[PDB]
Amino acid sequence: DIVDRAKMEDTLKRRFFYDQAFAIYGGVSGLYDFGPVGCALKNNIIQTWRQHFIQEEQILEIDCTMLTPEPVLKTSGHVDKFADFMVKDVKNGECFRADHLLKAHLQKLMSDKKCSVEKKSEMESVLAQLDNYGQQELADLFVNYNVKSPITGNDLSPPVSFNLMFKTFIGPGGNMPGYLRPETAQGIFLNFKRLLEFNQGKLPFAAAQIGNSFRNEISPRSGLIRVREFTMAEIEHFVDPSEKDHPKFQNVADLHLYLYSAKAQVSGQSARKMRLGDAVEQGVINNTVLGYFIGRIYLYLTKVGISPDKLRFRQHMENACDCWDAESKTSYGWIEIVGCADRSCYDLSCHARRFQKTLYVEEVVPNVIEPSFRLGRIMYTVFEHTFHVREGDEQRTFFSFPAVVAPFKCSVLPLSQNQEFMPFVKELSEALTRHGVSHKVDDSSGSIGRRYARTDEIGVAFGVTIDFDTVNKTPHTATLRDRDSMRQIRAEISELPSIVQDLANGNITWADVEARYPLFEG
Amino acid sequence: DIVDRAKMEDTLKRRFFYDQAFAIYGGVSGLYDFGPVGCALKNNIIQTWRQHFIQEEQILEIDCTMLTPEPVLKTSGHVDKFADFMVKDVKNGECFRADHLLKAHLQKLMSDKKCSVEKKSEMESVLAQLDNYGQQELADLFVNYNVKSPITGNDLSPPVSFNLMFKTFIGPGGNMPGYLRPETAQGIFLNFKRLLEFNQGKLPFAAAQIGNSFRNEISPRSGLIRVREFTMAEIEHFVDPSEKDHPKFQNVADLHLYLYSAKAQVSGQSARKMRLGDAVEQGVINNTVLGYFIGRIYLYLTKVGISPDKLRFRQHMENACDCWDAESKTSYGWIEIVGCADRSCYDLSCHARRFQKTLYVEEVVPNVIEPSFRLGRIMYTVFEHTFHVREGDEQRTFFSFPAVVAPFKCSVLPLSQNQEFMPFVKELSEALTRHGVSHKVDDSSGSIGRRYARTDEIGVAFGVTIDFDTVNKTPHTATLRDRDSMRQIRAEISELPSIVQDLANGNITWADVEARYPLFEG
Ligand SMILES: [Cl-]
Ligand SMILES: [Cl-]
Repeated sequence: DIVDRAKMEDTLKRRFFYDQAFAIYGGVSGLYDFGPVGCALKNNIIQTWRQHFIQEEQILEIDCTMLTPEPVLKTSGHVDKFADFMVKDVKNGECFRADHLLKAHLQKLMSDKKCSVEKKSEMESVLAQLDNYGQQELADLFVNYNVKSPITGNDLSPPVSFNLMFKTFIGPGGNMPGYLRPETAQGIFLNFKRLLEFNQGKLPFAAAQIGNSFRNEISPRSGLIRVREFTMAEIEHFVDPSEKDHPKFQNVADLHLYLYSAKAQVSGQSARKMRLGDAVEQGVINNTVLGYFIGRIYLYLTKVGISPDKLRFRQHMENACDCWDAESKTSYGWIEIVGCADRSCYDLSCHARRFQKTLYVEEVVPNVIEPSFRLGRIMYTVFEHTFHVREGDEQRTFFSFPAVVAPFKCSVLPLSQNQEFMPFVKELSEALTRHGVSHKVDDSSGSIGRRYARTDEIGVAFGVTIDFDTVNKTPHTATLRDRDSMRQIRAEISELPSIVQDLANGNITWADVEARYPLFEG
Repeated sequence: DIVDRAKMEDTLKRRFFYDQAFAIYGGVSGLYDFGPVGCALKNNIIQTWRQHFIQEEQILEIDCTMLTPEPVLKTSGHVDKFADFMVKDVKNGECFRADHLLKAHLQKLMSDKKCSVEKKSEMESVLAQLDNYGQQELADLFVNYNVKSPITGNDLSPPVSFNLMFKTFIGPGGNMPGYLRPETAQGIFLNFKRLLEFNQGKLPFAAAQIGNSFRNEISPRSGLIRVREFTMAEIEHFVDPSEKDHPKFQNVADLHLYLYSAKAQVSGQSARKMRLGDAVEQGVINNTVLGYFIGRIYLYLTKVGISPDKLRFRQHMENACDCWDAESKTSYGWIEIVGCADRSCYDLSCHARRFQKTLYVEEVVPNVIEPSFRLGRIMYTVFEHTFHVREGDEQRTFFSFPAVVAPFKCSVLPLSQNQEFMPFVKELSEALTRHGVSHKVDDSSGSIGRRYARTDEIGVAFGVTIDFDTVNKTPHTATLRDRDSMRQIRAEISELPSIVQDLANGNITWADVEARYPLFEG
């Protein structure tokens, strides 16, 4: 199935990729701190994103505030940037997510069988409408299914709407009640005119922003999946409805990805692998502008370490907007990691009322494709998809991060610290920085095998061990180790920077290296 | 004196470096949005910082949340992370900063002269104690100087303490009242043990965090100086009080910087330029650990574009902690851009109660040096110190950003878009990326001189113009222009990437280039 997450989490906590925020205070749900190793990974993911989108598409980056006054979020959704129905408990006051309790409790009596078959079908009919039940309706369903507090046990209260925005006051007194932005896309809209003027009024242009957003979750209890603070990457691509073709679609048309259309969901079909070019041809994917980004998102996700076999794109379906969500399969099931919405009528129209004056005195209300990246979930998906366990009964752990994402690409290992290795270590380190390869000198105590096990544990792609022979014999050669296979070669210490650079940047494979340079074993 | 800021601000707004947040709503004070050009600059500043500190000192980066519960900030300062005295107005309710009104009003009657000389001395005696007057005391001073609302005009209310933290509720209901972090340093303290364990319990180690902090200012009205949301870079360097020597101090001991000690302030002396090595020797700067960071901060600030002649380091003085603040001179006067505090008794002690077990069963309470960077103010300081005006009565504008900080380093200018230049433009762009030089192809309409004026306006360091001769004559050569001097050369289009790389990275000077490659003029 998925992954031994109990092991993975232990390694993630022990090596301090990330951990519970304010742990020495009991901790806060939905809040996490990222350690040195987690930051390196996060920064690499974000940097890879900047190269994949901002640099590639000439996107106009923006940096807006997280503090937003009330009036601004009233023209978007003081209700629907999001409010979840919340049921309280008339003692023990504990709050719950309505959709969650009803669903879980339905699955309880849905599978408890002195029960009926006609009830199964009834509860299925209800589950297929959960997300779209209004308030009353839901309250009735709570009473009609006798839903009580899961962990015992008192009766429940009519599900009331609960806004997921963090309230605050921007200033002295209380005349400017503000909100912590629940999403980054809105800041871009408010800046459409300045962005348009910056692009000289021309019209295909993309605007992006990488920052934190806040969602006041009722009861987050699923690790990095449901969190209250998270880093998000947003793109707002603006197109003239007339020219709905992307000139660069042919670069992606040939990809094969799993598509899970709305119609495939209505009629209980399965996710279907499909050529992206065919997808647009067959009409399952509306246009090539939407198609291009879907393929670029696919390329980015697989590049960062997500498995293609556990990656799908789900179109939603009457639950306005043509959205395809990049979903990854984890131990929590299929989670939405990247949203990509095609939108005719959008949220700039509400805000500003902007338009672009395409020549001849015509005001154009541009269509908008907005790919939104859940960076933390993307990061967590990499953990699960990349985590492996080695053979021995000292069941050792390692992450198979792509070199472009791993905390650092190379680890130099000199034998027990001697004034002897230093000049060689220093030269390797300096030469390694000159080829743009990240590294950390291992000044750690233990066997040469135990030290590599530690670096494997955090996913370091490569390793160079410097021994006495390296210092004292005259082709000065050290050994290069591959993380995944654990296989080693013996190359000249002055060429190593070049071949590690060529391995990180997929210019050559390990097989290529083992074909040019001698093998090594202990 | 300083700078024609009225002009600078116009250019900063017109080119959209940054602008007022929510402008189309009346705007919010202390909140600003950074445009495409501003982001490029900001990202470059931050990246230069990561290289200058994190990479150079092997600092352990961390990523903590901005949401902090009440109890955590109660062990730091529910009063003194900061509360400013605020005076309200018994009609027109307008709120004011007490320290501000009193000072401004004192300077009013301090310089209004049917007045006395003995009053001058009295008001000076008061001004030299402003920051340290308690609440009553201050209320009396308000009455005793008959301080009324500046912009008319009703009587004022006793100055009450006003916490500058943004209040919020982390969760459903209201049992976990939280705060938006006013500073980044605290998150590092709470993670001292995990950071210590990550450093294997050894003890000199530095921990850093780059993120946003929030300060609910009463009435911000000084551009990017006093803001409510800002990006901050924090370093927490932990040292054993026994080994208070930095092995790398000799790399900085030879710098010459202006030092403004506490004793020089008490006895109205002037800021004094001084060799950093001498400074530690003469005892003005306590130790070399503090000294090293002061010099590293100086190096960073000048590297990013701040003028050495308008940069000083001010030690404060009974207003616990040995702090030196990097201050820059602007049109607003001397502003604190980087704080650097040497602290014996710190804020981990309050939080956790951590310690490091230096061998032999001794628990060490480590001293902490914490350089904190106000990135936005640093950025603004660069604007003022770097902004210039060219000669002609079409008074043209340009920013002299260092190449390492400028939005992008190079601008390629082909003559009016022709299928002719494209292959040369494409090759230059691709070759330019291969040498790690940022660039943007100018697809703009206008004269070849007007187009460069536009790129100069945003501070682009270099420019390469491709003309017909470049395409049709057989040493294919284009012209390279220097931003500052406007001088040009004519080099082979395939060598240009190398020499632009060598100019950006201060490997060679423009004079060197003009000594190897032919000159050009129109
Ligand atoms: Cl996320
Ligand atoms: Cl700042």
